[PDB]
Amino acid sequence: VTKKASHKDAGYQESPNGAKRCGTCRQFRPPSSCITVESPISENGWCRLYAGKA
Ligand code: SF4
Repeated sequence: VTKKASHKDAGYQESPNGAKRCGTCRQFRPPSSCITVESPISENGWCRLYAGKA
């Protein structure tokens, strides 16, 4: 498999960015398996990669 981004290289933060959050993101796969970053991932999160899904 191709290597995943670290919580560094995805730009993870300890608080969400307004309305942009992991627990509402198109990438997250509940309960916790984001396709953008290494596992686990918090309910709040946000990453430095954009998505067109609000
Ligand atoms: S780290 Fe980013 S891509 Fe992954 S679930 Fe969170 S907001 Fe989505």
